[PDB]
Amino acid sequence: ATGGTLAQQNLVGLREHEDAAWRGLRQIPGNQTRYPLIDSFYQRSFGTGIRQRGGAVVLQIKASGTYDIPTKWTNGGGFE
Amino acid sequence: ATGGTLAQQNLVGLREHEDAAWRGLRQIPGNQTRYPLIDSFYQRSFGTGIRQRGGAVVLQIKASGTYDIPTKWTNGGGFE
Amino acid sequence: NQGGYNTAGDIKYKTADGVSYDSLWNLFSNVTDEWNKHKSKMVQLMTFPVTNQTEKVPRIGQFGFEKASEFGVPESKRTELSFYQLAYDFEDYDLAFRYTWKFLRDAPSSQIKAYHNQALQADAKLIHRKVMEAIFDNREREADIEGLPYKVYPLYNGDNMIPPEYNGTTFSTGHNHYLVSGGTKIDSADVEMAADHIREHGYTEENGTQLIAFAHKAEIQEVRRFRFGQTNNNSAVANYDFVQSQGESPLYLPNADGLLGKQPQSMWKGLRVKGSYDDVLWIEEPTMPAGYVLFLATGGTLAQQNLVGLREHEDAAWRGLRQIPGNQTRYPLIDSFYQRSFGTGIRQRGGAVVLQIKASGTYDIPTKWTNGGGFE
Repeated sequence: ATGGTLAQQNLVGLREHEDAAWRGLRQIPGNQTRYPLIDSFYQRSFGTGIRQRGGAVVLQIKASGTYDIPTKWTNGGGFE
Repeated sequence: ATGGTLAQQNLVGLREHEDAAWRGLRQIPGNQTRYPLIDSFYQRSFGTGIRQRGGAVVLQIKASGTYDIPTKWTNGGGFE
Repeated sequence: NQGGYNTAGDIKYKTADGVSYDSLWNLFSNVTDEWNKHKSKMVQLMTFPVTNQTEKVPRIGQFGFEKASEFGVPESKRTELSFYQLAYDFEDYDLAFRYTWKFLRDAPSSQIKAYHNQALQADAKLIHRKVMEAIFDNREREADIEGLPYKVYPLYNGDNMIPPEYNGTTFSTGHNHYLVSGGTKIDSADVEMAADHIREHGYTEENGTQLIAFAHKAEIQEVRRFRFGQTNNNSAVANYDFVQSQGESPLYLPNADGLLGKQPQSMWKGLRVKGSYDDVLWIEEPTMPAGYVLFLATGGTLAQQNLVGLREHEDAAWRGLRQIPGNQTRYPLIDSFYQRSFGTGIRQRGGAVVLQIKASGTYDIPTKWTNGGGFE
């Protein structure tokens, strides 16, 4: 669904940290520093849930039986 | 014993370090930093001895046998 | 009581000797009542208006250093917090004044004003009873506040609260402040036991408190006979002696070895003091039932706040005694209501002790202050 009186906001909510110091994609300076090894880190922290549980429908095209979670979108099955 | 000619200074000497940069309670910056782990240290250095070896007496009230050091003030263990 | 509609036929005009009843009712229309002033003063000194706080937050753990090294690093240190709260009861009470159109035409205005003055005195009796049964009824009460259940408390009553440790003395579950004397007449061991049951929780004279005992004449007349090293009731021997207040009837000092106690001043908190035994002040309290003594801590560090919390409604439009206009009006029948709502609970569960003088068995709640019993 989209627009009109119900769908003034979309299906999935994105949650981010309460503090502006912890929102966004951030660089952390690493902990081996100069010689012989160097590192640095990127971090992002966020999460997801659905508000409008009736505002969208997933249809699977198969002949019979139970619904399958797509392996590429199983939670914990991978990242990026 | 206190005051008078012979006990004009207190019983126990506190030896702090020769350099002011090493006297007093100090904070050391630690060696885990930012991520994932953080630490810091507090450091104090001193020691103790007696000059006036006759300026005090310790009496223990017990029925027989040798003197016992109090457990709370035995040098071999504990720091409080 | 007497009740129902006021009617023509209840109106008296003159006595057989010709005195008007309007003049008789005009004695009662505006006078304050000395007994209900006393009951109001007992509420004033025994209660506080409820405000919201934690109980005393338990102290954190303490650290210790480690002997250093030139290669290693030291071990890490940590602590944690905790806190809790207590709650207070609440209830609604109301009276009615129903009349007929003939009664309001014919009755003297002094009778209506007397009925209003009596409603204000019915309120004083209600608040006093409800404060005193908060102390003397040794049972825990449930309350619902904003739809959630809560427990509201008497003094320590043999329940599963453990009093906090004081100066290295640790209490068990089953701690109690509703004590039975184990004898038909009070003795100095009962008085010393009861005052020490308070003073083990703090509340001591070194912390700047005063203890007060409120008692009936039948027990004060025993206590004022305690003299140092002499036998009392039940074969107890007194460890102090009773010292009269400076305002009492004169007394000869018994010995060159003078009385073991300081002389009390005439009054405490505007109440007259009989004297002191141990360091507690004894007050002849006319409201007190016969077989009972209330010991109470006051002042110092720990008892700046009175024993019983009064909770009134959260909105100012519902606080105080109120008149509600009523729903029979003008003719033929007239009705009007008084309403008050409040409740009570104890925060300082160790700040007082109730001692009952009986030979054996468990504590009995005084009938006049059993929680379900009435409204006076």
